[PDB]
Amino acid sequence: GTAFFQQQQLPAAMADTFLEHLCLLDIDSEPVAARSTSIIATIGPASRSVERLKEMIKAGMNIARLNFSHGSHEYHAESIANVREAVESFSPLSYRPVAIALDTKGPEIRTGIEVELVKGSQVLVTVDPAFRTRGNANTVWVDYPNIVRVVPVGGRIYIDDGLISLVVQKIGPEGLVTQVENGGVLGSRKGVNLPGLSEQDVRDLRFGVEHGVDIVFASFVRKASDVAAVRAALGPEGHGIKIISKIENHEGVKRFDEILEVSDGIMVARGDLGIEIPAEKVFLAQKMMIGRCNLAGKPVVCATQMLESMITKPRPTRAETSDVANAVLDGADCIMLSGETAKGNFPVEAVKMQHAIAREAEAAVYHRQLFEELRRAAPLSRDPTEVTAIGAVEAAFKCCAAAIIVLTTTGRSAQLLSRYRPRAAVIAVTRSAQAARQVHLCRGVFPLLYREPPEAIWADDVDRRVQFGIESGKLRGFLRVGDLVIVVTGWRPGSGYTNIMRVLSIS
Amino acid sequence: QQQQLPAAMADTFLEHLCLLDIDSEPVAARSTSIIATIGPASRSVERLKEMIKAGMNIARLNFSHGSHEYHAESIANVREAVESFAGSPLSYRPVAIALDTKGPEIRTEVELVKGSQVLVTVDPNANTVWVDYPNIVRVVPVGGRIYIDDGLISLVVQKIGPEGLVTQVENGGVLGSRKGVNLPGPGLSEQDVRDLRFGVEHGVDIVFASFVRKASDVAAVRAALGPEGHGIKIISKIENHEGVKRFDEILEVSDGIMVARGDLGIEIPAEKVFLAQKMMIGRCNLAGKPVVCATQMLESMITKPRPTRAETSDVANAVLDGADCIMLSGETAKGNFPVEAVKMQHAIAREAEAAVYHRQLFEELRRAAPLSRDPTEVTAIGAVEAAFKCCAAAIIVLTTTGRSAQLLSRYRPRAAVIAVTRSAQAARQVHLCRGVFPLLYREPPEAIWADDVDRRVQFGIESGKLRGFLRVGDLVIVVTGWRPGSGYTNIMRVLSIS
Amino acid sequence: QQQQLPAAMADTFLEHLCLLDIDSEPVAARSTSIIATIGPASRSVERLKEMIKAGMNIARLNFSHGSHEYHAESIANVREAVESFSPLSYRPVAIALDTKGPEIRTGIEVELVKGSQVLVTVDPAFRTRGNANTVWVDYPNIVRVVPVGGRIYIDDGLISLVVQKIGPEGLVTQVENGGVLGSRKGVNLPGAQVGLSEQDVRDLRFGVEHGVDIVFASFVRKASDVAAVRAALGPEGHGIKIISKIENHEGVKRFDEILEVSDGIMVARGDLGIEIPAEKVFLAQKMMIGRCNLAGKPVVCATQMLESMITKPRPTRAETSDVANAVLDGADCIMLSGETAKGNFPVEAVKMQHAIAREAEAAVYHRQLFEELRRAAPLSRDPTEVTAIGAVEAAFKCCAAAIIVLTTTGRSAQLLSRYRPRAAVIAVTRSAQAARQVHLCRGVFPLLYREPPEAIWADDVDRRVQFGIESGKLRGFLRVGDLVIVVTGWRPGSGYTNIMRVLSIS
Amino acid sequence: FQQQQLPAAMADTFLEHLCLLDIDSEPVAARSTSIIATIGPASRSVERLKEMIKAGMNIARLNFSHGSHEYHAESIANVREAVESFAGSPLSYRPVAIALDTKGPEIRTGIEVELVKGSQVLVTVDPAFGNANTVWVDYPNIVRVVPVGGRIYIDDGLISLVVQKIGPEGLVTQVENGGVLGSRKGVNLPGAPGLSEQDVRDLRFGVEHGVDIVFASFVRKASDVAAVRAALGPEGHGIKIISKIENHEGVKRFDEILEVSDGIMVARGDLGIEIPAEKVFLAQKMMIGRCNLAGKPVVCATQMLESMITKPRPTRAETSDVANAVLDGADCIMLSGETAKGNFPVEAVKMQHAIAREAEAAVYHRQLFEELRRAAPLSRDPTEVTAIGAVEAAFKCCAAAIIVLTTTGRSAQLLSRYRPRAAVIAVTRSAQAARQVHLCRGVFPLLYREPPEAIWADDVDRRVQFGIESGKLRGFLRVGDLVIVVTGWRPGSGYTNIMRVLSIS
Ligand SMILES: O=P(O)(O)OC[C@H]1O[C@](O)(COP(=O)(O)O)[C@@H](O)[C@@H]1O
Ligand SMILES: [Mn+2]
Ligand SMILES: [Mn+2]
Ligand SMILES: [Mn+2]
Ligand SMILES: [Mn+2]
Ligand code: NA
Ligand code: NA
Ligand code: NA
Ligand code: NA
Repeated sequence: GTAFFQQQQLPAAMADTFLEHLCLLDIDSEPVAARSTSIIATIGPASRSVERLKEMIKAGMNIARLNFSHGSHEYHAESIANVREAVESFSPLSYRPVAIALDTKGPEIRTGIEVELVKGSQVLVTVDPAFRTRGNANTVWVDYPNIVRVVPVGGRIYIDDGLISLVVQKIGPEGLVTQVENGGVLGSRKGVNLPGLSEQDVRDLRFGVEHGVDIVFASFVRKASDVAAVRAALGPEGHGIKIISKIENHEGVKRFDEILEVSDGIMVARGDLGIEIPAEKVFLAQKMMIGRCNLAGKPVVCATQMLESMITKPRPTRAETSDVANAVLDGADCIMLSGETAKGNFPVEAVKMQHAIAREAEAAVYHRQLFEELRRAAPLSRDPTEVTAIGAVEAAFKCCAAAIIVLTTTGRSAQLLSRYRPRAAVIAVTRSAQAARQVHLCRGVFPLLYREPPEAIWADDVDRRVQFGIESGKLRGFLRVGDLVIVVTGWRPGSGYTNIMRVLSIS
Repeated sequence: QQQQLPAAMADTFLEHLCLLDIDSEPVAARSTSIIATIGPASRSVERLKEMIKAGMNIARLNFSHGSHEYHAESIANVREAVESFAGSPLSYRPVAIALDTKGPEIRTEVELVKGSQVLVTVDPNANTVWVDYPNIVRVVPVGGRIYIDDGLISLVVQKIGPEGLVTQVENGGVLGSRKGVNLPGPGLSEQDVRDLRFGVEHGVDIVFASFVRKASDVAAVRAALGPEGHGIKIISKIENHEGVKRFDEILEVSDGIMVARGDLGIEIPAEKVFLAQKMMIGRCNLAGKPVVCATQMLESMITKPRPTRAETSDVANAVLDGADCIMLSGETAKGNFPVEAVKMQHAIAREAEAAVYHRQLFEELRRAAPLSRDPTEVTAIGAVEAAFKCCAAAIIVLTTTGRSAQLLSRYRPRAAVIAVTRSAQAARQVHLCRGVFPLLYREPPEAIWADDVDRRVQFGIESGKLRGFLRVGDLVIVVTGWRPGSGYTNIMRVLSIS
Repeated sequence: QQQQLPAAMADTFLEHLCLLDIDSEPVAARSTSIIATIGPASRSVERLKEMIKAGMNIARLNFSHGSHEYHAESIANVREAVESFSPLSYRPVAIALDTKGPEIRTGIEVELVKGSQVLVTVDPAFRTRGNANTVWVDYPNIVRVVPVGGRIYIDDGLISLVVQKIGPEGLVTQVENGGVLGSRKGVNLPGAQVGLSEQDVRDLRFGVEHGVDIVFASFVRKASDVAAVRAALGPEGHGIKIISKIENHEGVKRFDEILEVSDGIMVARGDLGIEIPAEKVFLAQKMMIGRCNLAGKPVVCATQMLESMITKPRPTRAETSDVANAVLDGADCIMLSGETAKGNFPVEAVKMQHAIAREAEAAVYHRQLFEELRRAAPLSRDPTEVTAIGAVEAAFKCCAAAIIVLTTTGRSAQLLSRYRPRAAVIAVTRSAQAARQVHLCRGVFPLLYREPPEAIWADDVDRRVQFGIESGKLRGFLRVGDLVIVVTGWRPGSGYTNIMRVLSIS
Repeated sequence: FQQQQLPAAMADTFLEHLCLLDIDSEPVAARSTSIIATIGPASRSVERLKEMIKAGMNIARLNFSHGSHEYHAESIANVREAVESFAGSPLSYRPVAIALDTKGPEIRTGIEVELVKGSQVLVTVDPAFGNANTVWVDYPNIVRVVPVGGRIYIDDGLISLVVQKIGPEGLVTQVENGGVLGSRKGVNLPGAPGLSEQDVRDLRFGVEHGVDIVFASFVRKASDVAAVRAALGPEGHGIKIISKIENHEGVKRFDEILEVSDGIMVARGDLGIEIPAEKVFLAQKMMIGRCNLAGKPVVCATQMLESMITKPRPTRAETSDVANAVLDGADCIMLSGETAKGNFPVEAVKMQHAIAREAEAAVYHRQLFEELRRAAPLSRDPTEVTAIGAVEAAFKCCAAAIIVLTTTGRSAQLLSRYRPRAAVIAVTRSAQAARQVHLCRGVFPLLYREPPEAIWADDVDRRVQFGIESGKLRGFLRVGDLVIVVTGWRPGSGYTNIMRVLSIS
């Protein structure tokens, strides 16, 4: 009725230009739709307990990230065990699948085993076994022997989240002769940057296969062959696992297209990326990479220091809420929390804060422009799933459908709806517990795991799943009596046959 | 690429025009309907057969001339010609029959000399003209204007007496018998009401209502057609300044509109007609109601076997403006080349359809159509979106009344809208809508409704193959509904032709 | 609320159409030039004065007919008409020579019956012997270039023969499309294969001799056809503008290489609509006008625009539509042939084109047009181009009544016209020829300045701008309180335009 | 010339634009978004302010929440001394504006305890006053203007109490959000005052000390702006008033505020406590949008590079925040604690410079100019007319700059509102206008100091030559560049009507 069009930034939605849309953004216009941008929370000592995990799932965590940079196999087995128990130990219309993503250690370089490194200073960078625990104000040892044969004269070396810098002078036989460009206090075992896949990563990828992880975040992907190395390490048993390539450096930005082509998705890994390229350029790489993923219809994750101050403070800064909103307006499928959930004092509040901001920012999306641009740049398709998806999203915009309900075996039919960014929630009904977890990578897909064995008559089994979609949607607040819904199905069983879109009112 | 596809991809309208290619052949079936007017040149069954094969979709009966008996013969001859093709149900072409009302006509070789004196009289030569409108002598003041014969002659009153209007010939010419008079400076006539009842009793599909000036003119036509005539479509003829200015209230209550350019271009300056034409076409596109462009489109083809460069341009531009239907009057009613004229409108329309800039046109119509909770409208835009995504050869829709097909048509898909119906009247009537190709299905209902649905879809596909719309490997979008009876369309499916 | 301003501020093209208003009166001066063909109906000095008043801007001499002496007389009458009209009101009229070209004609009324046999003969002894079964053509090699099965069109494409055999006597044909055949009718051989004839060269040099402004060059198929015309004009004809007539398939397909070397284009629809299918002509027209608009070169739409006005005092609905749509397509000039050369209403035809063009100009959707022109022209470091676009934008922003430009060659005015300002472009020039020639560009109103140069160049510049203003006011273009944009340059001589100024009229 | 994100500039759609953004495309344009640095202990000394000016600071902010008039007088003199130390090179001198930021309706607490979540705490206004159970505040009428339950926020809104009861003791509350609490902290009462006598004495002090700009705190409606104007007096008529939008009413009444203000500050600190923190980006993008539309300067403020208070490099969210404020359309970006009190005030200015220059190059002009063009009304003002014509000319030829003469700043401001890519080099004899035009994105003021030439046209030309010469010295312009030059037909403000296209020799 009349109150409906005041909500979800609908006045700004029907503006005729982007600028007019911005002018019409309204802080009194409340979000209505379910929050659609998935939240990845990193597990660590602040978030390992089963009862804390349950608080985090209630708060809106959709994907748990296991950081293999730190912790033994046994430690990660216990984190996985806890997430499973939290998820299971909540009615099938209420159940929320949580994905498990393993994030590889990758090609880490660490310094040896506090000292002021002074800006005038003459630092030696040695790679000697012998100086491994001899770190002081003038010697940093590293765990990476080829560093001496790889950064020449001039040539800069970063230490500790890029906070300390060194420029090489001579290469004498004791190590690299540097001077401090940027000085500071240095602790032990800090990360080194120098603006394929290791034996540890392979053992970890195999461990993630043994434990059934849903997604791998692959570190430092530079080229297509890096993704193939991961796929090969996962092996035959790991064919179902999604590979999200982490773009962390210059080469991975430049070879982006070839990387996206062979990946399931992308992470903008802003931590390393902001040291490997100038900090002030990261937002260009982020925007470009999100836009190219949106175009390709493949999930993209924005990561790193999004709500960083909430490690120690219960409220985020103005820059942090902005960064989260802007990641969503950029077009990110997923937003991520690292220290904020792994080790901080406010892990649950950090999740609720990304949820609240993401909901606001999704309602602010200018669909009029975004849909037209997605459409007028996607190529023609003779694939019935794609053709149905675009017809289904169009139909939902025409009637302000509360949802599109899609049956899916692998997630693909839901993924192709998601790529057009409907305002309608995509309620994906599947039998596959793994597909249900994995579809959390796609903005606006709300997975529902259907547990019944098949009706004798296939068409009846289809109807029964669509009803389950409807009943879950109601229970969850997605749908009310009188809503229109778009229902997307196929003409026969099995993956790949989606070809039907139907307009239904909810009774 | 064929069908002007490289011009279709352009990023601006201006780039689109620059890419138009005279070698890019039309591939699509011709989608703008052709209305031909019946008369001595196009009335015999043998001639009408040739008209139908040349592409005539709507036969216009001009009630300005001809007795009822004459029009009954015209209707029967059209039906005999049309029915002669019924023995091949997958090829049969429904033809609508439109009754075009006489209207408020005023009617009068001799020379009218410029500057000479002419008495206009209604009292029961070069210097005196009689007219069948008695009240003319009291409704034209000094020095109001009297146009005569397609507005080619004009007089200006100087005096009013009981012998009638003393005028001066301002624009002179040669005057024959019983020519049209316009007085740009009545109701629904009594003859019109009798003609409307004739129309109902003879099962006409469409009425073209003359000189519609406001909404209550439309209501009087509906009232005259009566309860028996509820299913007849009313197309309002916009013929004068008042009809232009009251256009929105007229279109609101009408099934659609005719740009009646002959009277319009005497009633307003001839140089303003294209403005009225383009505005009314645009508004009718927006409203999703059929619009007809009429009058003098291929005029010289009355006597010449090929048209002038301006007539081919006028036809092409009427299509590019957005017209659902184009019309031929004296070109088929009385000329020497009625079949060649139909063929010529067919050929031009096909070229101009391919030239349509859908990219912008779809975006505009989509952006301006209001949100809708009606599942037929929702499914229509979804299907037309889908058709564009995969370059579908057709959209097959089942329809009882034509509505589901009209709602597809308003978005101007490039795919043909193949409308499968059991209603013979709906199949005739749907020719009002650009790009709808009606198929009349004659089989009694299958025992199981879902089978009955599928058989009609198959019938759509198999008619489409036979008619050259569809080949193996094409994609089509099928639009149906969830239960029997009109108003339940809600389903769109993507199907490959085998 | 005048000049379709409400439809001009629409957000989309379709909304713009929807708001077009027959009550909204044109206020701007009519910008699309009118080219009238000279003939027996329009040759008199009295008649020509009537036509210039009615709006004729360019007189076309049809070299398909009439001797040099006859054309010399036509030229003389146009000049005398123009001169026999007070410098603030003087109207230049260009003279365009339209070449005969590679015309094929029959010999010196009779009927050809569908299905009869007609010999087509090139035997000189048969020239005067045409009848129901015999047509002579002035093209001896026709026998070598139409194979059996090949088609020969006659009389504006109305009659059609198909060759059935070839012998000593000529082409034995069957009448495919019959009709009534007179004398000396045009013949088209669209199936066939074959530059500048000896006649066209004599005609062009006569053009140079009599100071014609513009050549309309027939059947241009390729860039070398334009070079042959420029060469034939020679040393003395360097200043003459060449408008290439696109009249057949090859001229359409080779259009871009033709435009690149031409001063502009004529869409010559008569032959074009025989040489390619009549139903495709509008596609060629709209493409060629669109491409001319993008390149900033003038384009003429021609032939049968108001054909019925040869014998009737008012045009058909199709004809008014065709004139309005040519303007809306982007034509710089529109044209009349038989309607002024031979018809009974030549003054009326000119008045009708003026009336329709003014209405159609006010219906131009400048919002989309200017953006698309802008966003597809390419970057330019030329100061005249940069100033032109700055000046047109400034005109739109304040609904200026005019852009007054000083121009030696016309170029600064042409680069303004290409952005289709709503504002009149009032072009002040000392060059009488440039003043004529710039009628080829839509919306340029040339004023010929006749006073010798002031001692001080800045004062000379300002006096020409004042003359621009006072003429503009006397002619109804400018009112007290109007804004105008004034475009000048930093030093004398062509090529140095670089300054735009915003001025109030008092 | 595929530098400055030029290949992304050529894209047909905004989405294609993002896709073509290239980390290898170097900015070439001078940085156009002005940087406001707050003065305080870390950035107050003459030698430090010289480094700040060299790093890019364009406007020094005096924060009147803290410090005596003596303090601020010294801050003003120090800035002038640092700025005038570069005056002996008039072809390179950088004018620096001084903005006085008012205290406003500040509530502070008493004179480091910790407030336990769910414990009871009395808020008191009894003169004879704290600790874990008692917080004193300097706003007597608080006890009267917060009903049960109603929320009290303390310390950048990190602590919150909910009132259960009102007694003569004051407000007995329960700690809703607990936290560690120190001396004299900011208090906010969302949904509860006038311009204060302190603020009036402060405005008069700013007038007497020639400040360029006032940032007026908590503007809630048009009459709040009239009150500032009245308090500046006749002597302060040329000071620019920048309204700070800091609460819900200010957002809702934004239009009547903008109408009477010289421009706007998105004062994110208070705004993000007064309305839900998650809604601030909506108010930010709306207010910037509307200020772009109106052609009036807008400032994004607060916590933009917060962590640089203590770290030499910012977080990934801070650099994104700066870049996005520029992309949103901000004329100026601000540093507060980062320069007033942090350990890296010069690095923080350098970082905002570096990020702004990148973000400026990524602006999608093709869309933004079209939108700004199509939405600006028709105008018969020759200055407006000439401005849009100069900006379209500058795009046609990728002009290196537009050089404009201006007395008040206005002709430069009307070029800046179309967001040219060309730098707007504004030559003026007015030292205050030269300072003030830093409020407008992409205006580089040049202060001209020579007496007028006898012949005015010569004087005009000489100032244009000086625009060029500074442009060349400063790296804006090279031999062969094209420039658009905007001048007027007579002396005195308001007659700009001429645009010329010139080659640089
Ligand atoms: O931007 P403002 O304040 O209107 O100033 C523009 C003024 O500057 C000038 O270019 C020079 O004026 P002065 O010679 O008075 O400085 C004028 O022609 C013009 O009106
Ligand atoms: Mn990393
Ligand atoms: Mn009529
Ligand atoms: Mn010709
Ligand atoms: Mn504040
Ligand atoms: Na990791
Ligand atoms: Na009739
Ligand atoms: Na000729
Ligand atoms: Na302050």
